[PDB]
Amino acid sequence: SLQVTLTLVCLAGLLMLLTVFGNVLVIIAVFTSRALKAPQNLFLVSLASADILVATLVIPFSLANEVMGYWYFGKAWCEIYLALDVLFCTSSAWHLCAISLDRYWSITQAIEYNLKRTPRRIKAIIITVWVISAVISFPPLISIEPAEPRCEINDQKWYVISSCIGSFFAPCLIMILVYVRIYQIAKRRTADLEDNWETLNDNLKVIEKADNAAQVKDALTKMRAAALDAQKATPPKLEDKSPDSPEMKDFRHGFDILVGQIDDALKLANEGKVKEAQAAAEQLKTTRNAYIQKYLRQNREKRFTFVLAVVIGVFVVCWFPFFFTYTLTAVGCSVPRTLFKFFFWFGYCNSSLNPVIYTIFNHDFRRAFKKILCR
Ligand SMILES: CCS(=O)(=O)N1CCC[C@@H]2CN3CCc4cc(OC)ccc4[C@@H]3C[C@@H]21
Repeated sequence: SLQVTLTLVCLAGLLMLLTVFGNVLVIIAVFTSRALKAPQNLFLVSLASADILVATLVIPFSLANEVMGYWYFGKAWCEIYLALDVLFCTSSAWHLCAISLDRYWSITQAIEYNLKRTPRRIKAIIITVWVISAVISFPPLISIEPAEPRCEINDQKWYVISSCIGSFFAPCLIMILVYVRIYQIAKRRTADLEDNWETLNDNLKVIEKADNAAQVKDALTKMRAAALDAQKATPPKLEDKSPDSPEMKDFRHGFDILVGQIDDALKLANEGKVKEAQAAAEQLKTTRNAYIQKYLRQNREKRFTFVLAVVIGVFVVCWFPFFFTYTLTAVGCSVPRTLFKFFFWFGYCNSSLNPVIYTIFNHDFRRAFKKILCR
């Protein structure tokens, strides 16, 4: 059917190998670590097990129907083929939605939800998501469309809408509405410390380009107020630490040292020694960066929620134009055949793009993959 064929099937086999290899590496990395992975990561193996299931049981049949024609072998072929092909996409979307709800509840109610985060509760959520995904994916007896039954799903004007908002749109909307609240909560929690940090930076730049003792003295006084205010804050890395913790003591003592160096710089500035005060300002800038800047980072939980956020973003980016045009055809809109094919082709390669996100943005997953590969 195509001018060249071996190139496309080698491409698809390359894609299937990447999906299987990456997702089975994720599953092994999650299950083999000695208390390094939590039950809240059980969803990551279900989403991974779905990606493997979509690489060995979904994309090869579509590849064959694309090159050799839609030669489905039996009516049960298109039946289970379209059923599992929609089930895996629906289960992936609802798994991402349940993950976003898991992060939201773990943030809002730490102690309470941590007590209800048992592996039994997580396994029950996974089974429930799989069950409701199989229910939503199952159509009301309108299966497809047995001599030459091309695996082309039915396109009812009022079934396309139900299936799309039941699989993609509702989970994506809910998970987006969840992560925007996660983003707002994080920024509201770090706003005051970021304000004090930006005040310290602006007054340091003022002293950098200052030319008289009045400017540097004023900036140092405002820095003293900013440093004392930031000292009473809780940095993002130490968000779950005690006041007697050595890092919290180091954070407090670091701003104590910064205030002391500001007092010394003010003693220099009041004597008219502008250049000496500016040099002391550069020294306390380095001291502040060396003492505090490591605590401005997020903890492991916040970094992983960001990783799951960009995973949701990749999932939406891969599947949105497909559902968008597939819904547009229901209300009377024209789309090219090759373009309409490549739109869900972007959704297929999401299964292989999912494991590599962990290697890019996470250090534990990348270390576990390196450990499995090296030894
Ligand atoms: C040519 C008819 S098709 O275009 O329908 N073709 C049938 C074979 C499988 C192909 C890829 N799968 C990806 C998952 C998916 C989910 C849907 O709702 C969630 C709806 C369709 C599909 C498509 C159908 C597509």
